[PDB]
Amino acid sequence: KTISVRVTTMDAELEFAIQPNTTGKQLFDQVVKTIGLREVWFFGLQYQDTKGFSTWLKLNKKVTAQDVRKESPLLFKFRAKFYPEDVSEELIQDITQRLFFLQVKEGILNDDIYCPPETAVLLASYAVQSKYGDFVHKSGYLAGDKLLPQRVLEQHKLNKDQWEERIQVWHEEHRGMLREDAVLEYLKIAQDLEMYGVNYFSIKNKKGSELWLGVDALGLNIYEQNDRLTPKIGFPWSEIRNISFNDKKFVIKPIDKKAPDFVFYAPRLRINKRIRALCMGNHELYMRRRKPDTIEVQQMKAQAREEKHQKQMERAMLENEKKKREMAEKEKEKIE
Repeated sequence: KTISVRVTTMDAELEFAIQPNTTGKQLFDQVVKTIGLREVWFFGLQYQDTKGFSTWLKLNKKVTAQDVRKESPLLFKFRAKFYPEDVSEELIQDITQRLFFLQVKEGILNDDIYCPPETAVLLASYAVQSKYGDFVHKSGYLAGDKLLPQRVLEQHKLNKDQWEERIQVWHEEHRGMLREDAVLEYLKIAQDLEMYGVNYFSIKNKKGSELWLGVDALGLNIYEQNDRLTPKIGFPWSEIRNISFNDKKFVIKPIDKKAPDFVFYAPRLRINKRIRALCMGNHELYMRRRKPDTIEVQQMKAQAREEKHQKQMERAMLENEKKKREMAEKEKEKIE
């Protein structure tokens, strides 16, 4: 009757049972409802199709109707398909910031997002303040954690302990900072990386030259094969009139009627379709951002501002009572 389904978020292993007629939308809604997520626009469910490829689940189509790998349970990954332009301004809920922080942290540690050594150490200390809190405390406490990318550890011949000492220094500066604030500070720094939130695809021009295509929140970018940090030519969403898609081929059409069209090719149709989905999705988010916030969004932001300010003042009063009780304790004891 039912199909057992596993849905792994960055920090949850959710088990569900779908009906044979369950749509991807029904499954998605249950996932976000269970984790208590409102900002769904950035997210989607990934799966390995029977051919071995990473695929986004189509929500307006039965889960059973797609090329879901024939295993028990069905394995899906809940992850962020789209990135914001600014984490501070667009990642309102703590659940959203934590799920983006863990996915970005994963990408940094796997060498997928280039991060320089000094920045990697700074990032690691924020991950530490979030896990370990304030910090007697502990010695060799960071030995069992994955804290830096492998190219950082490779390039720098620092023994394991020297890295933890270098991060421990940064971790002691952080003392006082909330776990929630460490998560936002990680995202603030991580979002300035060149590879952050960029979807790379291997393309060829009309000549047949091998290039890279980046699809990000602010537009499109063309990279040389030997360099994915610096785009050779960039296309902001504000300058793209449209992108024409036709079987492995895509044409970036400019808003400047004097500017030329740009023709590129995907090696397979799977890749071209993937490009179109991320182009359409990112430009729609971009469109939303140019138009002022929904009253729903303005209120959600105000709600979060009220909650954070209440927590800040609640903590400021506990600290003030510590000084008052201590002050009275000394005022009484002086007597004799």
